[PDB]
Amino acid sequence: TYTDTQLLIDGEWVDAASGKTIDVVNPATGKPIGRVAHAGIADLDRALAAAQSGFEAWRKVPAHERAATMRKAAALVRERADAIAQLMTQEQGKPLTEARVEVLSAADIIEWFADEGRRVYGRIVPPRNLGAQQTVVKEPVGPVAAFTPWNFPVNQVVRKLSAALATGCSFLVKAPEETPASPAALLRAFVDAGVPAGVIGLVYGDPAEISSYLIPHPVIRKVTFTGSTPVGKQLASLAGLHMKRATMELGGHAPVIVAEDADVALAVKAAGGAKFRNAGQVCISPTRFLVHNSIRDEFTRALVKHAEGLKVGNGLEEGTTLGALANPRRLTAMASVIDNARKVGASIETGGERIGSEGNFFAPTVIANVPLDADVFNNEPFGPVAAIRGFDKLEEAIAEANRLPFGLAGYAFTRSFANVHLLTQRLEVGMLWINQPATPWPEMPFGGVKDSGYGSEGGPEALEPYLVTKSVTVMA
Amino acid sequence: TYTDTQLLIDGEWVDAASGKTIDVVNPATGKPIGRVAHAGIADLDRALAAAQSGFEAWRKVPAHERAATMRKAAALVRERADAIAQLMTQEQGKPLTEARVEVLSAADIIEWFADEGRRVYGRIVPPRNLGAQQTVVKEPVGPVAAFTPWNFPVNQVVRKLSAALATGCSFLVKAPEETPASPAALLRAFVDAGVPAGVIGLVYGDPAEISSYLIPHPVIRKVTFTGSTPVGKQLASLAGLHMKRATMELGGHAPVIVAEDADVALAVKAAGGAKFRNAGQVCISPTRFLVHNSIRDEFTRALVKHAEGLKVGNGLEEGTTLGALANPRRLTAMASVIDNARKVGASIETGGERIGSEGNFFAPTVIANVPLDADVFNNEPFGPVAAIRGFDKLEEAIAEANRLPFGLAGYAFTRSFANVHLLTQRLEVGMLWINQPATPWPEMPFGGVKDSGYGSEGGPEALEPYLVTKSVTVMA
Amino acid sequence: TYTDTQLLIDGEWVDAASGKTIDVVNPATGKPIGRVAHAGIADLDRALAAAQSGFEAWRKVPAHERAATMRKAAALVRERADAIAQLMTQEQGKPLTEARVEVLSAADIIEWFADEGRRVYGRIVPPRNLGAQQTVVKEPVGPVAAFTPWNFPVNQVVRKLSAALATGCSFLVKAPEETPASPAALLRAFVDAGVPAGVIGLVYGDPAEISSYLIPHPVIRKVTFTGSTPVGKQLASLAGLHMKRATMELGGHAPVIVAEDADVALAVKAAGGAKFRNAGQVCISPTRFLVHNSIRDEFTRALVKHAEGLKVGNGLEEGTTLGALANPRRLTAMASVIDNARKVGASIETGGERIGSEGNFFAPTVIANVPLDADVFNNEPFGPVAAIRGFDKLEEAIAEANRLPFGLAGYAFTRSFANVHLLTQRLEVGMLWINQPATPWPEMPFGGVKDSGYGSEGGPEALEPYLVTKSVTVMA
Amino acid sequence: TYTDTQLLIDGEWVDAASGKTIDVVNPATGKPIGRVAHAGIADLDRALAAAQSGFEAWRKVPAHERAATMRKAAALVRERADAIAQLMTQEQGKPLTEARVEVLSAADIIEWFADEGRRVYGRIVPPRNLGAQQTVVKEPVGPVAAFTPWNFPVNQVVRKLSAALATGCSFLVKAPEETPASPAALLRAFVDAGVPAGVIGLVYGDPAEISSYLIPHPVIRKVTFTGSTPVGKQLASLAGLHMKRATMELGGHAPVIVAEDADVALAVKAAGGAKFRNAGQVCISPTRFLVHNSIRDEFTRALVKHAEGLKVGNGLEEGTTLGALANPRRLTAMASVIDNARKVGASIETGGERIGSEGNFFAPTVIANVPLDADVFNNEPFGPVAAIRGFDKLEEAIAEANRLPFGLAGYAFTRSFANVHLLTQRLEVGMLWINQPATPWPEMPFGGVKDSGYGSEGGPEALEPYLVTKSVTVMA
Ligand SMILES: NC(=O)c1ccc[n+]([C@@H]2O[C@H](COP(=O)([O-])OP(=O)(O)OC[C@H]3O[C@@H](n4cnc5c(N)ncnc54)[C@H](O)[C@@H]3O)[C@@H](O)[C@H]2O)c1
Ligand SMILES: NC(=O)c1ccc[n+]([C@@H]2O[C@H](COP(=O)([O-])OP(=O)(O)OC[C@H]3O[C@@H](n4cnc5c(N)ncnc54)[C@H](O)[C@@H]3O)[C@@H](O)[C@H]2O)c1
Ligand SMILES: NC(=O)c1ccc[n+]([C@@H]2O[C@H](COP(=O)([O-])OP(=O)(O)OC[C@H]3O[C@@H](n4cnc5c(N)ncnc54)[C@H](O)[C@@H]3O)[C@@H](O)[C@H]2O)c1
Repeated sequence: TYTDTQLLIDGEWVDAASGKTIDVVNPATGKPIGRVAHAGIADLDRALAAAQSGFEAWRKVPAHERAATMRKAAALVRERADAIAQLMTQEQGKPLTEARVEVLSAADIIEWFADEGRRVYGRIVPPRNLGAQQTVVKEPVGPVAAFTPWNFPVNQVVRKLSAALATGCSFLVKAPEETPASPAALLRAFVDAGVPAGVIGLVYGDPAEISSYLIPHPVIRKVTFTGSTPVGKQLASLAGLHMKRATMELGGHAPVIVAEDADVALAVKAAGGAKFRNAGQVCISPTRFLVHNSIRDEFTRALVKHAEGLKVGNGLEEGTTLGALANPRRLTAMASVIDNARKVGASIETGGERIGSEGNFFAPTVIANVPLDADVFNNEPFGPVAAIRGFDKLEEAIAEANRLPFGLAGYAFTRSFANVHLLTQRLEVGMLWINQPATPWPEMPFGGVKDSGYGSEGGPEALEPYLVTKSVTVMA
Repeated sequence: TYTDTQLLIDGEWVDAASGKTIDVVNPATGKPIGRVAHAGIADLDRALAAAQSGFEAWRKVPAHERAATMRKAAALVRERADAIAQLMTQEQGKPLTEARVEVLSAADIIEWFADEGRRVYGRIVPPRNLGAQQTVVKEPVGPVAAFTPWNFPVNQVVRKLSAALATGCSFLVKAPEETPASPAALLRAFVDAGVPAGVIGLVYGDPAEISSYLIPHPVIRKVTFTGSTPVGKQLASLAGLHMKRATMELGGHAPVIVAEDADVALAVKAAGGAKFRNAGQVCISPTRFLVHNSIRDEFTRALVKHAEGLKVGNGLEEGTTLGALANPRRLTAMASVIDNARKVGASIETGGERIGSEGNFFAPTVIANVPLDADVFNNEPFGPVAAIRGFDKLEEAIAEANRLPFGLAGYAFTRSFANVHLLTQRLEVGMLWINQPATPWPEMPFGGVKDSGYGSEGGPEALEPYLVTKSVTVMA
Repeated sequence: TYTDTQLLIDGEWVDAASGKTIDVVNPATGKPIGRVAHAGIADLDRALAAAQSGFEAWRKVPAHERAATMRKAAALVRERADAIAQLMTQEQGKPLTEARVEVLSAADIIEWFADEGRRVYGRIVPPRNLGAQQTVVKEPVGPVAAFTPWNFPVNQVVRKLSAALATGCSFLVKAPEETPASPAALLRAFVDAGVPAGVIGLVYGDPAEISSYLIPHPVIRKVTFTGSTPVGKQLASLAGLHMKRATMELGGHAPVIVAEDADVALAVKAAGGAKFRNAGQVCISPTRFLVHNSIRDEFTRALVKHAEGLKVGNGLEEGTTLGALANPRRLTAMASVIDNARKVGASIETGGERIGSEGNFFAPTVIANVPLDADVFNNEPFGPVAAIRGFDKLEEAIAEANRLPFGLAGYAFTRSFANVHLLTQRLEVGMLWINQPATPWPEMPFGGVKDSGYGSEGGPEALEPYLVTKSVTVMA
Repeated sequence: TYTDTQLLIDGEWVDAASGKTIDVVNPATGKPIGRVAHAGIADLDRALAAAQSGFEAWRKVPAHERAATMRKAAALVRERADAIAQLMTQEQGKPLTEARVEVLSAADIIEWFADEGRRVYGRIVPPRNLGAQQTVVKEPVGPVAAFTPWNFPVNQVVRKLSAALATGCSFLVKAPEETPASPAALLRAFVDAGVPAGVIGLVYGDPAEISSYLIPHPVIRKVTFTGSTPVGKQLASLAGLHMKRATMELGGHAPVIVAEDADVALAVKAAGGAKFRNAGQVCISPTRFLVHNSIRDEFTRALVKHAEGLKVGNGLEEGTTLGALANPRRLTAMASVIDNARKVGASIETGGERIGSEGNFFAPTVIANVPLDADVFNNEPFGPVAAIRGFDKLEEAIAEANRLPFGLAGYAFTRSFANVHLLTQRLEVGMLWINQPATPWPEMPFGGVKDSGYGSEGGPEALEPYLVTKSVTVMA
């Protein structure tokens, strides 16, 4: 079973006024599975009016009641994990097992943020005149416009949504048209748990028309976007033209520094498993594997065997560990990346081709002998491709790791305290994981530097983009 | 005695490569008093190269050394405050007494920030696996491009500068061409204190050309602007287009709520004093006086008396209490404001005219019976004009206070806990002062919401726009 | 139904090795209702060995798993609220309605602390040498010995227990022999939710023998006591002799300052309702009512009518709003207080006598015209007695409020911001509530100054007594 | 040149009312060099009355003024450091170079704490009812009684003093009778800087009589002791009996773990240097050297060489690197320690004897082959003796490090992240230094666990024992 998806406006699942829809396809087969409403300006207007009202209601609900309502929604998400996972796999491609992991980690996210909303603390400042009380109070910024991508349909919504609700803002999101049902189910849990009419809204349609209307509108006080660097720059540019608060999680290009002293088997297992997660369609996916020359050959061979062990297929079939890529553009993007690697003299150690003629299946691929000018070492591939290059000195791996304008995630494998410390200071990334894969828990900051954007989506720092800070000084 | 001004590039005071200069005029006379170097692109390229290596040097100086160096700069600023104040008064117009208070408080600000840099703390998070250490590390974002205006030539540079230096960033500021000598004496204190070559740079010239070149440049990792709403929109847009971190301190339109239970004498002395500070040329200048009908007329007469007691004249005369406006565009703007007020049926209770035919002298002015559609009640006057309206109910005054897209400062006068609490929760401002004038100590956040911008320039919060936050997890 | 109570040692409900028990009485009738095991030194030894083991296990369980186990126990407490309330009312005396409130607020407490255990943050300090990492880590102190009283049998356990478990300490408590079943049910929820063997223990017996053995024993690293000031001083003295960490919540003697501008009806309702809560057997119960002379007579008369409206009786019978006092000593203590008031010239405005000849029923009592040397104005009465005295100047009410060595809770009623501010600065109390009764939520600090003891039992400060702080500096 | 010492009471240097004095002797010669006033009860009563009104004055001085005054004191301490150091060396014995470093670092400590007092922040908590403001306010606890020992006559006073003054407390210290002039010059700097009359007081006499009188006295709200474990037990017991807040910094017995992968030359230079600092008369002096068997013998020989290179002599000679021990009871104690070591079969590798027959000179000593039952491996030697033992496995060394009831400082030498992480989580100490000697900067917490005491004397945590925390909730 796969369901058609509607807009959520003012507590009501509704069609667009025009009645227009967009078709949704299963990327494992290319076959239509359902449809989603395509919003016009008139539905956005109704959504903006409701977000204004929702904001006025939700800001007045004490943090401990907001928190309990969020926790109920999380319990519902958790109760419905199987059904939501099933929707997600059909629209997006990832294996059922990975979809369930994402839905459960959404529940965990909502819960931590629920509790953090109760710890949005002001402060009292020792005063220069004891007749006066000097305070700093924190309040919600106002209605949020959010724009989220298809690669983790639920999780890319839930951090933003959980942050907005915990601070007491209202929230209007344009979820992905290619993966609409799983996020709509996430929103439905919040409605079912008691979040009032107007506090949350959900639209789909033409992304550029929606973001062009929403971002400049006087109801919206904060914009949040997760996506590509080039669309991020257009949106941050418009947000600045209209003096809106904005945060952005954009491309990454994660380096992986496997040092001379690394546990090599651990590196292959950790960084290899993390590469093929969601078929590499992850903003923090390990991409540029910088491997000390003493162990490069051993690493490369073991990474190749890891890729060869993956079972490619429809994400509903058990045994599947690597599903369809999410859409046909991702297939074309992979061929372009592979063609360019071969042209510039790199070696395809395994994979490198489409599998079959139906759906978006690409083989897990490992590329070695990669020169610095290959597309795979410069543009974010966002697909099931690891690129390996050797180095002799740790300092040259670190310079390579910082060479690109991306800087989101970084990985390393090493045993010495001095190398940890050096990597910690020197690597230009938002997030660094050593001797393990990415474990991006809600309590941990999650955000970029440079072209990867700005603003955190974890920790207490995740509430700051949704808050205004007010200095209040009262003389008795 | 007034001094020509040069660029500060790589530890040296230098002319522009071209030899071009711009004339500086005394706004009390219209007469040339000196000139400032006019940078072109070649000078900016040298400033940027120096800023890069400066960032690389300064980020390695431990915090406690950076603090001690900053405190040395502060002590020199304190000692030279009267000679710096004489420069400021000549180029900008404010009375000497105000200029001294500005410069002495610059020293106070440097000291607080020097100490704050020793408290940029990371976090250790209780881990999900006890075999890993999860930390949150803070580090300087990089070279900063700062753009500052003429109203507080020193003070608008000093918080930005101190924040940059306390975090380990390097700093390149374009200070105002019409008030260049006093900001250059501020940077000189720092050079004399031992801030190394390239860590600070100062340039002057064509604002648009410089900002268009600096903001997109790869060296600049962060932008900070203080000035008008419409210019900040243009710059935050450019900054968005090149994915640069940006803070913005923009227009205000500060309401004053004088409640039924207010002490009227206090309200006039506090808010009337604050209105005519630097001739209203202040982003936090009280502008819209909303006075409870029971005391509207009594307040209006007392504010009229306050304004008629100011002594208008050259700021170098020590008894001068209202100097010349900073520049001729400010006279033009006061004429338009008063003209519209008269045309919409408001009453000019005092002032309303230029004084003399030389310099930029405008009389301190009070406007009563002001309709909500008057320019003075919608656009930021930025000059020595107060606008008075009545109200019956506190909640009508709060709604008027929140009508405008501006939201920087607010003031109120009241004695009940209930009113204090209400004004605290409901007024859409970044800073609220109750029963006293503005006291923006460095330890207190200072920043806007809505069209007034974003980012704070006081408190620990002042450092965050200059920091990047990095999640580090290391499995042992 | 009322059940006999056993010791909890190493995951097992067990009898004492001697087989000794103590009888439990219903204070509403004087009739035996059950019994509780009476521990000897040999059972304590087995308890201390298990706490050592429990500490070694529980310290290794990640904060997010500890947190989920605590939340389950809270859900169980909440599921069993009726059954636990019933036990409590029979052993302790309070009305069923109030017992249910306490059990539910216990669940709320456990939950907030569960979440706070995940936010025991270390920090990273900017280093004096960048080659070195300077960190501050937080770890559990070790096994706790706790000693809790009969007045809120569950709540006096739950803050201490929740704090210890959230930090990762083990916990051994000696609960009250006169009210053992309700706390034992609280502990049983934690066993049922999965807290491992040894992490929690529960003993009863002779309090002085237990605290004399536990406090000096090398397994115990932290002592916590809630009780009387004189027993607190003996226990803190012994804890210091053995260099143990100790916190103490001791007597209060709460002032209530009803100022000239008070809402009088609000004062009677808030402070009057709070006085007769748990029949005044509360460490923060409003006791010394300092009332401005203009409204003293009106206040006194309305407080008298509030007391006269209470329905005294068995706590299981519906309609009951004031139950039996908890034990016969409390009845004797009340007569002594009333006899002394009459002897020193005060007036008994209502109540003042035992009701009936069975059980521990005392009438709700209001005393006026109280001189400063009455026992009720010096010793903590801990019973259903309010004592009223007038004042003319707010400064003399404040001096009276600070006259005694107690300082736990304080109350006031006033409308002006200046009075709030003055009271906030000047009143020597741990907790001050204005214009409302006590709402001691888990997120709020709860602790004394002076003879009322030290250490907080709310907020993040509640974890600090259960934590050690370790500076770690590692040179690369 | 050495100066007799007086009491500091109410802004005046005075004799005891009685005229009694105590002789002060130079420990390098046994010869009188001056005398110190010997307070009786009447002097203490005047000190306490002054401390009370001092507390009332100082708590009203805004933080920023208190800071500026403290910084002035710091500057005077810096300027006078060499004259203060000459006093210290004569009365206490340490080399002049060490005495200068102690006094210069006292100035650094005052400065950090002065700034920290401006950051004693309260909290605003998100309320359960939006009509109330819930705040957490911090305020000084009250007059402090401080008791300090002879080992760092200045430095043991300065953190306590600075913490007291930064929070708004008044401070009355009993400094050591055997080293009285240098602490009195520290208090003089503060008097000269403008700390008002009564805010500080200094007394000398009979330690027991003074502590027995001060600790129970109603004026004293807080006690702080640094000294021996057995004396601190006696004082923390007395403090408990009168319900006074207490902090305690007591004995240490610092392990040094030299791991298999350690740099031996670094370990000897860092830990060997630290052992013979102030002749081992330091609560954090490395004592139990636990060295991996592969390098035990090499470490032992190198430490022997380090010790034989010290230059023993009068501390006034600038080339002296090990001075006389502070007092004759310290010789007696070194003789007992060495004697027991010999009797239990340990080997004296170097030193082991008194040098000369005048003064308190004891040779730098290294003991190897030390059994676990030797006095030197159980009791704090507090003198110039290192005790060496081997180990095979890191976890046996950790268990030995944790065997003793002491837990102040620890040291280790190792290069692997795994070992660093393990030592961090498992070593029962308050401070751990890895690959370097002790660097206890004021910004870092400094305090023990178990028998070494409680309370921190660095970091923000240093202020908490001098603060009370007050929950304030005000319903509007
Ligand atoms: N950071 C991330 O997690 C993330 C997510 C999705 C895609 N991407 C990057 O971009 C590529 C995405 O490919 P794509 O084919 O989806 O192309 P795209 O660049 O057109 O899409 C980027 C995202 O922005 C949205 N979008 C596009 N134009 C928009 C507008 N004008 N207003 C609002 N939203 C708009 C899309 O719905 C999509 O989710 C990937 O290869 C990857 O490198 C990154
Ligand atoms: N504290 C403040 O926030 C502040 C300060 C000065 C002016 N203003 C506002 O601006 C109004 C008009 O000011 P004005 O007469 O200086 O005119 P303006 O708006 O042309 O200039 C405003 C400021 O921005 C700068 N600026 C202008 N264009 C720029 C560009 N392209 N790049 C970089 N910097 C640029 C100027 O150097 C000046 O300091 C004032 O009346 C007031 O409302 C606000
Ligand atoms: N930094 C420290 O923590 C520190 C400092 C000095 C001594 N000690 C320990 O104490 C041992 C012996 O020291 P000692 O020879 O000075 O003998 P001691 O134990 O008699 O004195 C220790 C300190 O406590 C003080 N003191 C003693 N009785 C007191 C009382 N009743 N009230 C108040 N203060 C009192 C002394 O003035 C002295 O400063 C040392 O060898 C060492 O183990 C520790």
